[PDB]
Amino acid sequence: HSSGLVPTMKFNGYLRVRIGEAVGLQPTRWSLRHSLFKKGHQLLDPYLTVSVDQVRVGQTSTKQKTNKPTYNEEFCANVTDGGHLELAVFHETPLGYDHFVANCTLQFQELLRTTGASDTFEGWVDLEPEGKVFVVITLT
Repeated sequence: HSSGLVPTMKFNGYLRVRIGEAVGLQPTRWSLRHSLFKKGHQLLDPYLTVSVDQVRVGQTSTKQKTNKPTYNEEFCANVTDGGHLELAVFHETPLGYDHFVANCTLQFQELLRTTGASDTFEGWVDLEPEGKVFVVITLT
């Protein structure tokens, strides 16, 4: 019998995610050649999805013509065996599928390790390939 028993692990609890401002969003080449081709600007119509291990738990409203949207929108979910939270930014197209812009995956264990005695993380997280978004995330 192992003596290496874990007192490694998944998150079970309640998640509350608040999305503040995003900055530095960049249209992809795909977007530039399609929806943002020859429009007089290259400003996105961005929204963000919030997922817990690939299951969507929220979607912000879409902001119009901005690469620095301000949301102040809030989402919550019961989480079971949670590995990570994914924030993904899309450009809303007039018709058909939306276009990927950028994303950020946050491990629940990285959040827990960061906040220590606190249940709340607040701060800018980096979007890949470019950009950042300000989040307030509470794990209880």
